[PDB]
Amino acid sequence: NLYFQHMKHGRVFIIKSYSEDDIHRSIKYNIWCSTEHGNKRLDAAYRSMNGKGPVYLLFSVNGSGHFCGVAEMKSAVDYNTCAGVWSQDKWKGRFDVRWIFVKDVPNSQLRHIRLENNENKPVTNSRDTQEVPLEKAKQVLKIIASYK
Ligand SMILES: Oc1cnnc(S)n1
Repeated sequence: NLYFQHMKHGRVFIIKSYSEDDIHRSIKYNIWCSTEHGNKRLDAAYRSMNGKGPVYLLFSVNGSGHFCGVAEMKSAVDYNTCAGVWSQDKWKGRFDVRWIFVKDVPNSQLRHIRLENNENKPVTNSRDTQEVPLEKAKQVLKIIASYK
């Protein structure tokens, strides 16, 4: 398949969400927020990249048994922003994103991909902002990119 070849330099992260409504707001406005340490993690991966490659985000609603799409981080993290705009006031902050695929891909299509940096646990077992090794990430993205 013809998706995501020549990723070159890159870093990929798992996004776990407790609110579909947050996902929809994120699609509607190309913005996201994570935890305090989630924000610090993605912030570093974004600032250290210096435009030289894409920071991609893989999205899954918790308990949903699927992934729900793919997006690219498009800015650093802003820590002083309007409170209370997400489902919980515990999401303080904002960075921009750009959604690339909005589609549901069942975990049955992805669970045989494992993260050697997560004690060999499957990709579908990740917590929020679990980083993915570039070579397994490429597998995930291509699986989602082309799922029918
Ligand atoms: O459940 C979550 C997780 N991360 N961000 C937001 S806005 N909601």
